[PDB]
Amino acid sequence: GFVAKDDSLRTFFDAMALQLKEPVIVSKMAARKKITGNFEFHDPNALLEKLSLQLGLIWYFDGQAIYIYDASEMRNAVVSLRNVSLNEFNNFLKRSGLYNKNYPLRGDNRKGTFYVSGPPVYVDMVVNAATMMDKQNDG
Amino acid sequence: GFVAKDDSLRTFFDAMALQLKEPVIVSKMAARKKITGNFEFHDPNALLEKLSLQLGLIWYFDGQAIYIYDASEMRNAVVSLRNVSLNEFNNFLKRSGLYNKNYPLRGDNRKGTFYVSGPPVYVDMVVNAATMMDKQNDG
Amino acid sequence: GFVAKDDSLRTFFDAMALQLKEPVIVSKMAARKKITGNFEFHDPNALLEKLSLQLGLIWYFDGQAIYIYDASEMRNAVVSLRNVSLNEFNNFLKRSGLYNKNYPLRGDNRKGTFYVSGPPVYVDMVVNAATMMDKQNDG
Amino acid sequence: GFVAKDDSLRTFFDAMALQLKEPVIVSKMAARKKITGNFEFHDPNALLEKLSLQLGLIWYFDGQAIYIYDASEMRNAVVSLRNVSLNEFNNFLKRSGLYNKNYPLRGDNRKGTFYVSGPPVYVDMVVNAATMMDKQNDG
Repeated sequence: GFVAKDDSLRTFFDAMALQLKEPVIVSKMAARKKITGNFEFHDPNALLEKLSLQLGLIWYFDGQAIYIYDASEMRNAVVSLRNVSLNEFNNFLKRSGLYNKNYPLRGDNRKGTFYVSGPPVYVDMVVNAATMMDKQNDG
Repeated sequence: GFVAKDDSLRTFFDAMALQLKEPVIVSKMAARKKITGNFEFHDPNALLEKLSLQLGLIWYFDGQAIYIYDASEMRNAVVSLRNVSLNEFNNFLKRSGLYNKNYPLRGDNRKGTFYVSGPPVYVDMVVNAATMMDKQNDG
Repeated sequence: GFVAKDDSLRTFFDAMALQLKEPVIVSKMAARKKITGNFEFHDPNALLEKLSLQLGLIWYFDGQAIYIYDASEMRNAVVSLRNVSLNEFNNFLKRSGLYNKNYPLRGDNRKGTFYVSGPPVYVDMVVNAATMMDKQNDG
Repeated sequence: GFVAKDDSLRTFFDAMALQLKEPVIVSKMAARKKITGNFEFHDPNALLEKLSLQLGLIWYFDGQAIYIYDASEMRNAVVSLRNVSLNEFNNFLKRSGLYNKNYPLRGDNRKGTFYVSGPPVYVDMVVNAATMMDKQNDG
């Protein structure tokens, strides 16, 4: 695996990227911080979720690459959904493979809106998809 | 065949291109990465699909040349199909020889749209063809 | 005939042109590539079709000169034919001596269009002729 | 006659012009090519048709001068003939002395058009005459 001794997170996630196929893109904000410890590379994704609790990093795999950001870079959005059922759009993203259970969407079956919270690429994916799906049924 | 010892992918795919008739065009992003290993050239296409799992490369043969890109260069598109049946257009591309089973199109027989995902030339081919076929029946 | 020993295709097709009456015009893209082997000049046209399988060259004789291009220079076009039967225009070109069986036209007797594929001069000849014939019956 | 030993076609046709009354005008494209062989000047016109098969030269005598061009300089045209019968205009040119049996016009008695093919002066003569004759009966 890898023993980090005050090494940058970028160095650390590059060492993790050596065990991965897809590219790993670490934000500048995360790259500036350092990490120390003996980290077994049996499951790089478990390290990513581990540092959500240890350092406060968030990430999203979009199917082609792993984006790693600081949790303070997390984006929030308010998205109305007039022509699509809130449960229907949730299933749509789950069916699409875009939805991420680590960053749940905050809907309300008594209202016509929902909230998006997550890393910048996760938020952009949900919000763009929501726009597409609502306007698609607009007629 | 060819024994790669930290050689660029461009070098590697040029060595594969020596066994091929058509030109092989490797993206700059792929050309910058390197490859190591003993690769038998009994089937260059099997090496191309192999590196979809080993390195994360995608490709498309358009009938005249082989385009090789990084999987992160993969393009996505949202294409409506109002005047052509989704199954009819799928068969059209399969009949045309444009459709590629390695990059399936994502249709839905309960909706009037479908999604395109693949390397930049595969996406452009499907999307341009979709535009042609829909507008063609627009009247 | 001619023994090519790493000679340019232009040199090679010039040696073939010595046995021909009409001029042979080789593209720059083809001229840049080289060729090796003992080539009997008993039938220059058989060498031209041979290199469609060996090197991946395409060509067209327009009645006055032989155009030689790389297969990657091949052009494609989408041509509607509203006022002329698809079989009638096929026969027209066959009757005209413009049609080339090495580069078949892709029609469909259930539709009002057809596709053109071939070297740049073959495509331009079919497409210009198609325009002429359709507009000719437009009234 | 004249024994050509790698002499320009212009030199060669100048030697033929010495046996002719009318001037002989050779294109620059033809003038640049050379010719070798023992050519009897018993019939300069037979040499002109001979080189249509040997070198690929085309020519036209317009009554006042002999124009000699390369066959690749051959022009083609599409000419409609609305107010004159296709056979009537053919006879007109045959009667006029403009028509040349070495470069037949391509008519169709089931259509209202015909095609012109020949050296630049032959094509211009037929096409200008066609314009004259059609517009002449336009009323």
